[PDB]
Amino acid sequence: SVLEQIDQGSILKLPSNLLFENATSDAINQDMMLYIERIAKIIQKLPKRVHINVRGFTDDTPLVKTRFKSHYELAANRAYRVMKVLIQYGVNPNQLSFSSYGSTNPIAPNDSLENRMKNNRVEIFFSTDANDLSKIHSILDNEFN
Amino acid sequence: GEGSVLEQIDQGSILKLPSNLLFENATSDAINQDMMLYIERIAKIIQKLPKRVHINVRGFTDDTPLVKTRFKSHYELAANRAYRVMKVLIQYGVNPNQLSFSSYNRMKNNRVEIFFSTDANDLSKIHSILDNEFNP
Repeated sequence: SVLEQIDQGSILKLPSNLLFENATSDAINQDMMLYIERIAKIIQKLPKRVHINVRGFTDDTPLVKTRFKSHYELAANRAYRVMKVLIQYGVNPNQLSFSSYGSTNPIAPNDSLENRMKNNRVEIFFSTDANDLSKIHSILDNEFN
Repeated sequence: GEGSVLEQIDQGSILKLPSNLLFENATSDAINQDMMLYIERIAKIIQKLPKRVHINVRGFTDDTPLVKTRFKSHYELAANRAYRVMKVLIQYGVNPNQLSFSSYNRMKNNRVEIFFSTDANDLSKIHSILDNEFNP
């Protein structure tokens, strides 16, 4: 459950085991509710303008023992589900959204369970829709360019 | 088409102004009739913009070591020329509190670059906050 930063936002990386019973279903676990709740309470502590996008990923594991037809479908539902819980716990739907990246964005080699839980992680990306820099470039455009 | 273009980068807009059009002789930092109106032109935009914008007037120079004048090395010259530019805008409107100057085919190296930006720190604060309630 590492936290990573990039120039455009903060990323909260959570493996499959911390949210679901397995990496190939949208079915959640026991400790789920308490952990998501913790993250929900934290989110609640951010500016009311910060956007929170819940992105889901999957390994490249063949879909058999499950019901889904794409790793995109699988990712969408898991992300959807985590987005719903965040809400059930108080986060504002207006600030939320969910996503799916399928299987083509791994974190590492799917050689060891641990790493495979990473590739089926949920990612909570935080950010905003800053447009000043763009607001400025535009103004200057019309006047000078 | 009377001045220089607007360049844009992820962190702000750039307005490159060749000194060979701003300043009398390359070895100098004296403004002029041709450049005043355009510095006045620029000054109005800075005024129209949301005061949370800042303006850094930054100076650039070639290699030509022209020591014949008072100025010593390249830095002094930029510093000097970036300052003169950053001052005309003050007498033309732009409130002294948004202006900041600095010093860094050669006609494409001798300019006074106007950098439009802000100090947007929201992503920072977001990470500030998340870093706490998580990691060991």
